[PDB]
Amino acid sequence: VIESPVDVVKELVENSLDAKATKVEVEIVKRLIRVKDNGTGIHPEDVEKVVLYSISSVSKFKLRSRFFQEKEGKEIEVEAGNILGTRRVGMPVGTEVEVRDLFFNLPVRRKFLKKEDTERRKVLELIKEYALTNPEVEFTLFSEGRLKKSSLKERVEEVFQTKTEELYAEREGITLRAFVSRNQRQGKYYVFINKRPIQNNNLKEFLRKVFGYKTLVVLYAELPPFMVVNILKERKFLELVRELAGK
Ligand code: NA
Ligand code: NA
Repeated sequence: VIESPVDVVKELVENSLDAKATKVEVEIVKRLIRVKDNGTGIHPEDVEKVVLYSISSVSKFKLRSRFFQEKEGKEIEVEAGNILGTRRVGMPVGTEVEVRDLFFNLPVRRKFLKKEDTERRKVLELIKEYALTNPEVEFTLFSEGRLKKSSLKERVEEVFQTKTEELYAEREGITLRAFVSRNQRQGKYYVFINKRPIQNNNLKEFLRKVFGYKTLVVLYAELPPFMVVNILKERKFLELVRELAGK
């Protein structure tokens, strides 16, 4: 399930969000993964139990959590799934997790790990997907320096460092919004159907044709009862995408 550091930060950030956090701070060094949390935190009683929620606790793992109605907070150090110890720790309400030397104990899986720059790009892409999906949540990413963005509405412009034209179209159940910037050096086409990102190549080429190439297109779709690769009732969706590319 883990296989690489982007899957670690994915599990930890997903947990942070389920914990109702409005601020997520991710740090990587290429090896440390650290996810700091704004959320409800974990009862001291439950910290051991949740360390055996989080497995990926088998690589050199440390977690501290303070529950929002508790005043202390609790830290547990485990190594390759073996608890090394615990201590009570002063800290703000929330959760911090440090992963540190992923697959130190499993050399063959450690040798599956890519170049450090590749893993850095996978993490960066994941964090910007979470940001583009959650405008109301602050996100921060530390690689060596700082990546940083706050509560917003159009954070598309912050993420992609460009101004954008906003387009809106709605028909039957389908609601979709686009953010487009036409001068780009390279075209980049991002699609989110509901909150889930869609990597489909055919759809991206349809956006290349309908909004033109060498353009940034960020598409947000909302539909109620559909599948998710994913299927829907396609013709009306696609001619809606054409319709709002007609501004
Ligand atoms: Na958590
Ligand atoms: Na400890």
